[PDB]
Amino acid sequence: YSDEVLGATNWLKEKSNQEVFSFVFKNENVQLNGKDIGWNSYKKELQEDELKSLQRGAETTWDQSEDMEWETTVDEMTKKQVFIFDSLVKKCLFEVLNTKNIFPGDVNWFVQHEWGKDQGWHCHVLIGGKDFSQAQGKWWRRQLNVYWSRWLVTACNVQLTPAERIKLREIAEDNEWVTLLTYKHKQTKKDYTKCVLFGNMIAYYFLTKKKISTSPPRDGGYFLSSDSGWKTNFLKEGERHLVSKLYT
Ligand code: NI
Repeated sequence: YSDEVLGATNWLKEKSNQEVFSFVFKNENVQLNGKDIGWNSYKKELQEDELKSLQRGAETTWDQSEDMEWETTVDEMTKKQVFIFDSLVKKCLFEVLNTKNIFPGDVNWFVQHEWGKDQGWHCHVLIGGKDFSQAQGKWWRRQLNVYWSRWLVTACNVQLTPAERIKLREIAEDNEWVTLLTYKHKQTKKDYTKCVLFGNMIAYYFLTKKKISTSPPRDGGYFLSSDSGWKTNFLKEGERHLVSKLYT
């Protein structure tokens, strides 16, 4: 019952029923003119001050949440790419918040990097607050995908021609490398944005995942999480499970 675990549990419980959007930031493998662009081909560290600061936050979140009771053998390249994606995902969120003149402190958000059995690396984002309503979900997804595709092309470490960069930009947009949770539907039929409950989804689902400690990553595992209150960021896996247990 550390203050950190209690603090995280209370913070989430107060937001148990706050409706939020659910997004997934991802990428897909691309081959352009024989050039392979994989999930970890975005390793430029761009020298923009905010991005640098966000990347440092991801690094230290990893460092503080690392359990040294057990060894960790995640590839260095994998960690680096995840830290970079953490900074880029957040840059996208903050850019759209700016478009809407939304004060960051009026927003609840949660970010979790994972490795899916089929898709590999992806990043879940829950985000909402008083300035958010369900009808705005589609606009948010479209705007986030604009900034996501723009930053990915800037961060790509593969030498690309201008034609290739433009092609990559359009692929990341057209194939929706930012997805929005909707209710299940038919292809022809309308899709409706499906808001989720912030505290509940975090405590009962995202905090139940197993920590990735190897390369290749365990299917379904998580790398790294963070939130707008810096509450879950530094928690070790065992601490995360204690939060779920106390939340109930
Ligand atoms: Ni996932």
